[PDB]
Amino acid sequence: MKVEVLPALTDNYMYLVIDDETKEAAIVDPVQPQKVVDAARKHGVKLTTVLTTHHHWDHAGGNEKLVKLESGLKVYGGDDRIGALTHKITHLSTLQVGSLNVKCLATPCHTSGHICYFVSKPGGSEPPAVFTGDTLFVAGCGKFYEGTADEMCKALLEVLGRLPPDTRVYCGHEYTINNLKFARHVEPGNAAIREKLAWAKEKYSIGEPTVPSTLAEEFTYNPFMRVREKTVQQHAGETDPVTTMRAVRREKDQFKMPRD
Amino acid sequence: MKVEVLPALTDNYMYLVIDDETKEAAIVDPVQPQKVVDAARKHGVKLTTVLTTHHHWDHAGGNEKLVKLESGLKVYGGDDRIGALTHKITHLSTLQVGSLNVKCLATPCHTSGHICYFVSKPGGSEPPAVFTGDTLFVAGCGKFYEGTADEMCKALLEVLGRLPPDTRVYCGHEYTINNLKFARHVEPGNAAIREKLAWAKEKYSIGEPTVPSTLAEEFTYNPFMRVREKTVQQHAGETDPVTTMRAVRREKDQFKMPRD
Ligand SMILES: N[C@@H](CCC(=O)N[C@@H](CS[C@H](O)N(O)c1ccc(Br)cc1)C(=O)NCC(=O)O)C(=O)O
Ligand SMILES: N[C@@H](CCC(=O)N[C@@H](CS)C(=O)NCC(=O)O)C(=O)O
Ligand SMILES: [Zn+2]
Ligand SMILES: [Zn+2]
Ligand SMILES: [Zn+2]
Ligand SMILES: [Zn+2]
Repeated sequence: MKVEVLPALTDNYMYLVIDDETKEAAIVDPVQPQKVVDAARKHGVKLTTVLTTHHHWDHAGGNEKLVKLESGLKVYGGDDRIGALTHKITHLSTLQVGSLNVKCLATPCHTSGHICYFVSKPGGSEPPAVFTGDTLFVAGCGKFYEGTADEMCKALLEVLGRLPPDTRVYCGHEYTINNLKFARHVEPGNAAIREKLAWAKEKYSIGEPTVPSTLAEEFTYNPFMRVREKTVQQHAGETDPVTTMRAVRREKDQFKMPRD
Repeated sequence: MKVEVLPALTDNYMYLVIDDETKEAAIVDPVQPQKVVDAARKHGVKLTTVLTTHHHWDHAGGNEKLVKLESGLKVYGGDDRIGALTHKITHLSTLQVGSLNVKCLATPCHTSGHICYFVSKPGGSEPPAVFTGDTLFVAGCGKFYEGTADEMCKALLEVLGRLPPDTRVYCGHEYTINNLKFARHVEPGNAAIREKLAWAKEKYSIGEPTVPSTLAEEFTYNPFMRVREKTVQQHAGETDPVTTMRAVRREKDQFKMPRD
């Protein structure tokens, strides 16, 4: 399995997911379709499938155009608002991309039809990957546009959180530096936050993406994944994960980003 | 002048303003009209005038009923949505209650037609009074239902804030304890806030209202009157009074009130 990161717009990421065995490929959130076709031609792969994390235009807005550029595509998604949808899927729906297995995970909160895609190789030895859209970012999470704090706790701690620790996390946006500046405010004594922030500023300087991260890493530095940690609860002034999540998300929504 | 504080509903205040010379009186926000009639009869005065701060039902909901209990009343207000008006007034309109002088002050924000009434006795032998409805509370301010942060800054800092410092403040609700708990979160080092908080808890225990306060006192402990102070700006992460007002009011809107 190979994953190519394709920057789009100002700070979005699309992902070309290649099956090494058949050379069949999938594209996650193809908002700039000519870049998708250029990348598939560069790697000599056959695009067969579109995996759409949610209906927001910055993720699904290129679907109509892509199905006119390329024929025979199967467009997957969990919401009727998604453009050019052909296969409506739900929690635990499965499909194949060549030899790769894909499992759809419903993570409603940022939008009510959000789906994360868990991709693996049955019987293989390589680590799996999870395409998290605007549910889980590197050191952050999506704004709660169509959902509650309880729903984000379920998505992060029970659905994504119970996946293998070595799972590679490939999110919707390049928000890593600002997410870690907020994390550093929540937990001033956490060294993993500080070292990941120095690493992210170096990657931004050389023009390289900050994805993927891993689920084990998210549990060390992401305040929203750490709502069961006493430091985060004490910062929020709460004693359970749901009220803590609600408080930390409201605080980040109003936070002024420092310039360093 | 004599001001009789009359509790109404759950936490509203109505105010009987008596001219001791002529025995004539005005009533501010007469939501429970029979209580108003008994008080006037108890004090041996003739009700002549209604001063309405704004149209919300908890302030103006008794106006039409009151004019059916007592004939010949002059009912003042700055909004056509107020029931039973006889005299529509605006910024700097003047009138008399017996020998007392009344000046209307337009303070649009909580509602577009909100008016505060500044009452003074010719001479200077007693401190004046201002009836502020839901614009200025003891240690707080009204929600911005029909206005902006800039309008609340003008209402508090220029219109009300330029009145004599000894002016007594008679506001629409008994919100003082909760207002001071929020103020303590904004400025945890401010001694006037914690001292007023402890005093307000004692007044609540013995059943005495926390009104009137004075304009001088509000400048020491009200976070909305203190948007020009460096401590309040630092809490909000802002460097000017308008953006600070907007941030502090948004924060109070979703603030979880502590138990002590
Ligand atoms: N353009 C915005 C970007 C900032 C923003 O709010 N980003 C979203 C993901 S994108 C997004 O959600 N979106 O573009 C969108 C598109 C269509 C609709 Br309808 C609603 C939203 C988010 O969840 N951020 C995480 C955080 O702040 O911690 C701004 O005004 O700064
Ligand atoms: N959640 C509030 C709602 C009450 C409310 O909206 N009160 C109006 C006055 S009728 C207001 O402007 N309150 C000022 C504030 O919330 O600071 C409570 O019960 O304390
Ligand atoms: Zn989105
Ligand atoms: Zn997005
Ligand atoms: Zn009101
Ligand atoms: Zn009110």
